[PDB]
Formats: sequence, C-alpha cells, structure tokens
Amino acid sequence: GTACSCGNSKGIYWFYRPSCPTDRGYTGSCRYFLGTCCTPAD
Repeated sequence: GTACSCGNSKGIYWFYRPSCPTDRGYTGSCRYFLGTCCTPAD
C-alpha cells in the first residue's frame, strides 16, 4: 500500500485522485508529493 503519515495518523495516499473515500475511517488529509494523503491510523 502507498503508505503516508501525518504526524501520528497513518494511512494511504492516492495518485492524483481528488476523490478520497472518507468512509474508510480517514481522519486527516494531507498533500503528498504524488497525490492526496488520506490518513486514518493504519
């Protein structure tokens, strides 16, 4: 998986995908170099 971390939140970042499915319990959303970083705590 495309791992991404925001402080303490750990999740997955999507490549150029402006559509982050928040139904996966995503807590935060950060800008990762290659796309949208959707971070819950995985």
